[PDB]
Amino acid sequence: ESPLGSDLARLVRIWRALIDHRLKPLELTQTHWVTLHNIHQLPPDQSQIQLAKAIGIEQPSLVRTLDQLEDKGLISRQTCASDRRAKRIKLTEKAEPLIAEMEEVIHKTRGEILAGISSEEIELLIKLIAKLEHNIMELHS
Amino acid sequence: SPLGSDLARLVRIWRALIDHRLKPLELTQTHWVTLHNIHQLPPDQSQIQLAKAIGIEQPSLVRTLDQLEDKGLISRQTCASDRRAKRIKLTEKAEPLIAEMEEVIHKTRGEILAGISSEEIELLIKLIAKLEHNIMELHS
DNA sequence: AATAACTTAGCAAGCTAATTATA
DNA sequence: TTATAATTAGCTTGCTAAGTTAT
Repeated sequence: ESPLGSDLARLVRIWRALIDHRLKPLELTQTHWVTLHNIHQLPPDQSQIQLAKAIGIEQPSLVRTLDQLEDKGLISRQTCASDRRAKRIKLTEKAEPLIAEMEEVIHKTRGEILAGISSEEIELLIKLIAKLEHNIMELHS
Repeated sequence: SPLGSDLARLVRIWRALIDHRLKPLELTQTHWVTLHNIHQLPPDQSQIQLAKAIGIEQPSLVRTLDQLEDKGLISRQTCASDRRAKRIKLTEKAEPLIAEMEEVIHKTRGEILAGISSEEIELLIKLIAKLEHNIMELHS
């Protein structure tokens, strides 16, 4: 038969290794990219919880990442006036310079990774991924 | 489309699931993958061989073996030809857990792949191998 | 002297449970 | 009271770099 579960596992692992590598010259990690990509793509002034839910990671995972970005002056936490419990995640000015460059390395690489795949074979793949994630999300209950 | 993170998230929950469906066997997905692989290779593998098979660095495999060894599920015997290496062999206590195990798996693999033409599968499996391919090249 | 197999130590980034402060 | 956002503390299992023994 076919070890598809571990084969995906291994795919993601090396895919990470690659992105991690193509970013090292920017002092960045895949894990940073994913968080930044997501801020720069949501209605500004998100709460962390919102952002977390967007990215698909529990809030603690997101905490560590924000902490790191904050110590590189790439993000800002400001307490939510309406809900003094929450925080507004906003990008800094120092951020847009790293983003342009970044989304390129990515873009560049996304192409290099998807070499030889009909945009249909892609959209299909993308369908199945969402479907698999679907079935699993159900057996959770 | 955020395909890189979407795969990331897929694997993560898929792991969570298998991890769960095994907890009653005291096992982890990570254990399954190592055991599945021994019970599928010419007996008397070196760890390095086994590692290369599984697709993990040798240290990763060290920790896992250590755990299986403290559950008496595997054996390390030093290679006579190369006193540097070790022969990984399953114990007798092992076959009982394996049958049960490969079932939970089998059972679940079916439940996970609900509604996918065996072609859509084989295709998926093609693309996976292809993506892994392109990446493995940009490594050089 | 160099390389190799396994081990060790410690980092990375997910996660769950538990704390703290505010609604 | 009770529940909710952000955090902290600690597990897991991958990694890489450095150590040990044997080739």
